[PDB]
Parts: sequence; C-alpha cells; structure tokens
Amino acid sequence: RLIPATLYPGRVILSLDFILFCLRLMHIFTISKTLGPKIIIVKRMMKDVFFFLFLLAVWVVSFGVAKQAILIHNERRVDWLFRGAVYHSYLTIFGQIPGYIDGFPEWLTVLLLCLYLLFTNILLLNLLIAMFNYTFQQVQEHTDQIWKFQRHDLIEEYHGRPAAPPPFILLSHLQLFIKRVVLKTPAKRHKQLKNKLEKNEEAALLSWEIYLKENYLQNRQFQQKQRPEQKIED
Amino acid sequence: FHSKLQKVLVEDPERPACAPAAPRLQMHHVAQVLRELLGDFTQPLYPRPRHNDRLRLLLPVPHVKLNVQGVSLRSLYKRSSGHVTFTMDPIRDLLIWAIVQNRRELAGIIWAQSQDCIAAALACSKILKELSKEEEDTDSSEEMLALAEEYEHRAIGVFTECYRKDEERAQKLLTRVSEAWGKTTCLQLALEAKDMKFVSHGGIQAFLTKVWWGQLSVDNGLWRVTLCMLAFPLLLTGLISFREKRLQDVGTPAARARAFFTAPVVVFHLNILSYFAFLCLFAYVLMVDFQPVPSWCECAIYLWLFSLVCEEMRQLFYDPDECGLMKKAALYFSDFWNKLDVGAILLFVAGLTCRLIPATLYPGRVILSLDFILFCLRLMHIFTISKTLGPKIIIVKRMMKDVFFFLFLLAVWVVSFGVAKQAILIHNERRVDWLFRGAVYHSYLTIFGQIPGYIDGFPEWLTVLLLCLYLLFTNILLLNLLIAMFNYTFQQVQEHTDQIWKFQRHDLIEEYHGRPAAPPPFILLSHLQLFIKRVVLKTPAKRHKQLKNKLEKNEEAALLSWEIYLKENYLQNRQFQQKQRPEQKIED
Amino acid sequence: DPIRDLLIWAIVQNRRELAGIIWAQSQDCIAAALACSKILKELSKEEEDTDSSEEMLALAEEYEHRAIGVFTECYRKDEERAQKLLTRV
Repeated sequence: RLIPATLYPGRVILSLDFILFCLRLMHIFTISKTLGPKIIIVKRMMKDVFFFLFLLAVWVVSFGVAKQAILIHNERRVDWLFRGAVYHSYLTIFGQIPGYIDGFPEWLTVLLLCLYLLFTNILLLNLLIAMFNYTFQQVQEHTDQIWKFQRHDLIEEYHGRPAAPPPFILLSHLQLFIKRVVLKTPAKRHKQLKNKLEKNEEAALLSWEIYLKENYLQNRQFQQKQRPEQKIED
Repeated sequence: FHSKLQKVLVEDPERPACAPAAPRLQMHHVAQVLRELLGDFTQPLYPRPRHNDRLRLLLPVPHVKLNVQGVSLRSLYKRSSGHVTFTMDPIRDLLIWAIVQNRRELAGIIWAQSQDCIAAALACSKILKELSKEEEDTDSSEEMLALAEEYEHRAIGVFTECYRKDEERAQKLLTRVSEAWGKTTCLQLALEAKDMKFVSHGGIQAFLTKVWWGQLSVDNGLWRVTLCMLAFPLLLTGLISFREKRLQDVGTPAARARAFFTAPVVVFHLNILSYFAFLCLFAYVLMVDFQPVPSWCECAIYLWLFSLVCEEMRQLFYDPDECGLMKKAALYFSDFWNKLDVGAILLFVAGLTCRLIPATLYPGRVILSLDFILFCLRLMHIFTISKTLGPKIIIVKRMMKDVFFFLFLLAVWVVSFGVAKQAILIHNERRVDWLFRGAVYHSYLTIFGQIPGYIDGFPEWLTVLLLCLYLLFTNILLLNLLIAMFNYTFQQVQEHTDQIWKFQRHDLIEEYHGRPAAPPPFILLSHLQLFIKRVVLKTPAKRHKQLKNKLEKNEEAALLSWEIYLKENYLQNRQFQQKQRPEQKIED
Repeated sequence: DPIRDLLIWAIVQNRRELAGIIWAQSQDCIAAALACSKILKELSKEEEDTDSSEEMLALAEEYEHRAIGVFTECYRKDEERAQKLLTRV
C-alpha cells in the first residue's frame, strides 16, 4: 500500500489477512461445551486439513484435465486459458456445470462423469465419514477433559486483565506506563489468586482434612477389601 | 507330514536318483523336504553336500575315494557315517522333531533350551502354517495355526523384553549372519511367516524407521525438508542436523551431500518428484506439442519409460534364481497391480500405433489422455507411504472391486430414470450421435447440478413427483446407506489394515534399500554402471546392497549368553503372569 | 515438614509401597499427591528406558487417583471450605 503502483496487491493482501483473524478468533472462541471440545477436535485436523487438501485437490486434477481432453473447447486468452480448462472443472463439482458447452463423444462423457464422481462423493467423502466417527468416539474421553484443562488459560488471562475495554484499554496501558516511572519494579499488584490464609484458621482446617484423609483411606482400603478376588484367595 | 516323508522317499527313490537301494528314510531326505517347506534360502541346517550325502546309504558304496557321495570323513563305512553330529544346533533340531510329530507341549518345553528363541519362533510358526496349508482337513490345522500364533506370541514377548533392555543391541540382534538357518535373519523369515503381529510391534517399524530415514535423522517431518530440495545452499546452515552433524562430522561438502543422496528418504523423493515432473512433461507434450512432427520437446517423451524399465529389469535381476524366467515372472503376474502397470505400458503402445498412422491422430489424441489416468493410480499404489495415507489405501484395497460393483449398481440404476425423464416431456434435440446427448447426457448432468429446467419443464405434477420419487432412492439409499456400508467396514478390519500396512510398508523400504542414489534423469548413468560392469564381471555377485550385516563369533557370544538369560528370565515372568491368572487360584 | 520429605525420599529410591504407607501420615495429602506425581513424570521424562518409567507414570496416576479420592470426600463435606482449601499460602 505504501507503494502506489501496487494498490491491487494492497487490495488483496489485507483481504487474505482478514481470514487469519477469524481462525485466531476460533482459537479464542473455544469457550463453550458445545464449542470448546469440538475445537479440541479440530486440533486433530489442522494438519489433517492439509492432508485432505493435497488428497482431494490433487485428485481433482485427474479429472479436471481429462474432462477438457476430448470435448473441443476454444475459450482461451492470456491467463484465462487456465479458466476454461481448470476453473470450469471444480465449479462443475458443486453445481456450476456448463452442460450446454461441455456437451459422438457423449456416451464416454456420461461414463467418465459417472466413473469419477463415485471416487470422490463415495470414497473421499462417505469413507471420510468413517474416518471421522471413530476418531470422535476414540479420543472424546481425552478431548473433553483436556479442554477442561486448557479452558483455564482464558480464565487466568481474564483474571490477569483489567476492566477497561480495548477502546479504553490504552488508559490502562498508560496506567502502568505512568506507574513504572514512579515505581520501577514489577511487584505492585499480583492480580491473581493471591489468597492470604492465617495460621490459626488453617489449623482448624488442617486437623479436618487429616481426619478426612485417614477416614478416606480407611474407606478406600475398605472398598479394596470389597473386591471379591481377595475373598477368593483368602 | 509323515505321508510327506513317504512322498520324499519316492521323490528320489531307489533306482532313478539314489541309484542304490533306498526304501528307508534318511536325514538329507528331511533336508530336501525342508527345501520346499521354507523358501529359496540358504539352508545348511545339516551337512547336505557330498561330505555327508544322506541320500543313498543302503548298498555298500565305497569310501571317500569316490567323494561323489562317499561319506567316511569321520569313521569307517558300516552303512553309517559316524559322529558327524548336529554341527549347528542340538535343541532347535529337536524343536523341529517335536512339531513334525504334532507334539505341542514337548516343543514348548524344549523351546526353553533352544539357542535361537527368536528366529526359531518365527520359522517354526511358518512351518506350522505350511503343515496347515498342505493337508490337515480338520482338528489340527486350526490348532496348528493357532499354536503357530502362540509361538509368534512368545516371539512378541521375547522381543518385548529384549527391546526394553539395550534397544540398540536388540536392533543389531535382528541382523544375524548366514550361520544358523543360513540367511533370513528373523526379518526375511517374517516375510513368508506372515507376521503382521511381530513386525507391527514396538521397535520393529522403529528400526524400519531407522533404515528408512537411513542415517540422517528421524524427528523432522515433511515441512522443512521440502525446502531442502530446492534451496541448494541451505543444508550448510543449522536448519536440519545430520547424524554426521550430531557428532559434527560434517566437514566435507561431498560427504554432507552424498550421505544425503544415499538416504532412502531422499532417493524416494528424487524418484517421485522427477517422475512427477515427467507426468507434467507428458501433459505438455500433448497440450502444446500436439503436433505430427518430432519437435525439440516431442523427442523427450521417447526414452523416459526406457530409463525406468531398466530399473524394472534390475528388480527382475537383482537376487532371483539363475534359472527362472517364467518362474519369478509369476510373482510379478500374481498381483493385478503389476498387470495395471502392464496396461499402462500397453495403452501407450496402443496410442503409439494410432499416432504412427496419421489418419488416426484423434485416436492418438484420446488414447494417451486415458493412459494418463493409469499413472496416477499407480502413483497412489506408490504413494501409500504415510500413516494418514497408507492404511486408508489398504482400505481401498477392499473397494477396487467394490468400486466396480457400485459402478454397475449406481450407473445401471441411473438408466431407470435417464430414459424415464425424457419419456413424457416432448424433446426434439437430436442428430447423429448427439441424439444420445439429449436423452442420456442431459440426464446424469441433472443429478449433480446441470439441469435444463427451462427445457425439461399438464405433465408438470408428474415431473415433480417422479423427480422426488427417484432421488430418494439414490441420495438416501445408495449414498446414505453406503455410509453405513463404509463405517462398519472401517471399524471391523482396521485392526488388520493398520498392521498389514506396517507389513507392506517394508516393500518400498527394500526397494529404496535396493536403489542407487541417482535420480531418474541420471539413473541411466547407474544403468550403464552395471552395463559396463557385466562386460568385465559376468556374475551377479558383486554387491548385495541390502542388510548384509557381518557379525563376529566372539561379539555374538557376549550377546547369545544375554538373550538366553533374557529368555529364561522372560519365560519365568511369563509363567509368573500365567500363575497370576486367578482361575488357577480358583481350581487350586 | 518431617513426613512428606520422607515422601520425597521414598519415591526417589523407587520405593512405592513405603511411599504409599508414609502418605497416610503426610501433612499435605493433596498437593503432595500432585507434586510427587509430577516428579514421577520427571523421572520417567529424564531416563528410565524400561521397566520403571511405565510404572513410574502409572503409579503417578494412582497417586493422582488418591488425589481424586481425597478431593472427592473433602468436596462432599463443606464444599465451600474445600474450595478455599484449594488456595494455600
């Protein structure tokens, strides 16, 4: 953008930069039980996303070239010859098919279009259904509780954050900026757990969970004594 | 197998092959039936040669003065040979004797004194499969196979303990010298012993991830090495660390480059990406160079396949038998994948003849275009390399024929509506071989989005009804129930398809451990390297670019004591955990 | 602390039974269970190469299991007191 001769690059680069902030948002928006663990799931696909890219997209090529091979097409110009050979191929997968243009070589055109879409819409989609259901059911007893683990990070961050909105968060920025010039030490406040406990009130507790500890271990060895295989070997 | 001792008695009977009288069995008779029981390997296992020819000993053939089979090296000839005893192994020969009489308990006991305790466990299980393969017909073949499984299970356990302690010593123990059962150091035994259990267990594919990733490193993935192909000056920086660089042995650019060259990972991508560019060349010779004359680019498509069929010749003649031409060729023909590669060659020839005839340039325009699609399926056969990729192509091994079944299921069911759609509406678009277009071509295109709704449209309610009626049978039954036919098939054979891919992954590893470091552009230099070597050395015994591990007797002794200690240690622990099964504590 | 220092001494010599016994006299009984399990992972993380790293990690799991149980009983009785017990000085 600083170079006026490259305004179109400045038109496109920031547009692509828009898409990085929303994925960062899903990193931040991993907050809800219906949302969080299922983004812990996509932690398993971010690299698997790329694997299925060069799986499905490279397999797109084996038909994108073959579709225009037999039919006589003549739509071409500099860098739009690519359009009439490749762009009009993937658009046919999801609905935009120039049937009045792509149409003796008709039976083979029907055969190949029937042949190839069975390999995508059945194998690479419907068997991908199988590659997804079991992966959901296998690591769910991890992805739920490990999200219970990583949910804390946002909780400390907002337990390590002032109450000023980003419009006004510069005021909180300058609040410590004017505080470091009069207090040159990072020991002003620990906006954190910082729980103070007295010795005596902790004593009335400590006796209690030691009572609870030997109580619970008595019950724990009791339930261990309830395992019938000791009553087999006794 | 006793009946097989009778057959081998008559395989070389008294008169024709063992000219003296011979209705009584011998020990080289057992050796020559172990010849067929296991593979084409080095099988000492006995003093087979004429020093101890155990094939003709009933008529008074004289002493060593003949040495054609005369056996008097140890003592005098008294219809015997003397103390020419085991010479290799007392106890695991007893192990063969226990299992050939269907004595399972005795074999289990005498395994505890066997010297091998790993390769014996694989080899015996293979022989057990051979016994079930040949003839049992009930009541023992199932339990031969199952007891072969539990010997393989003891092989699992002995590896489990020996890999735990001194894993580097264990991985070099997987490589023995051609001494005990000759070659097949408990790895090539696992090939014909069908061990998708043993090879898919802990450190096996880890060491196989050491021969793959041959010497350099194992940690780095495919993200920063793909930058190492193109950025030639980059390897000198601290981006990736060699094992040479692990000890800072990188002081020579030639060493840093050639050790990189000889790595099977690098030989892989050099053969893959250069061939991948060859597909781009084959597309370019038809996109722009679709000309009836040999241009500067048209001539480049000639001998690339000639540069690769010599590698296929190297596969044909690397270490086969010296007699078999349609004997090892049956191994190639045993797989339909190889016939698919043959079809890839023959379609090129079919389009070559059509191109050679100028009147059939359009056939030459279409046949090679269809031949393009065979190379990419062959690529997926080769590109079965990754854990997210490999086992799921082992899955499509279940669909390649199921692909065809769902072809003539879905496509023939396409017909029951393609004809019915044009039956009622009045259509008039027709000409020679385009009448088919307006009746059939404009039918399947309507399934996936291209619908001439302004053309296909009193007969409107019926048109809505039939289009609603039929698509429920495809998009629901034949797609959504096919979802059910896929999920369970994924979940049922996954405990096979993963480990059997752990099995078949080795084939690429031997092929790139049986490949030079020259790229296919320069692989003709390596072709001529052996072409000029066969005119000065007329023998296939120059190099065995393979495992070929040499082991000294004494250093192997300091090992052998150790895994026998580990064997009785582990079997003590194994019977200990068996003693931990509470049902004995029920019946005690 | 007398006893949970003995707890460190029991686990640094790969004495699992003794550590389990002396846990019953430990003053901490919650943070000791977490901290010791972490040290056990440290021992498996650094070097064991067989026969103990798996069982160091697994026995770290059962100390974490005792941490599960002691929380289970202490959260049941006086859950507000328990939640302030999760904050020590």
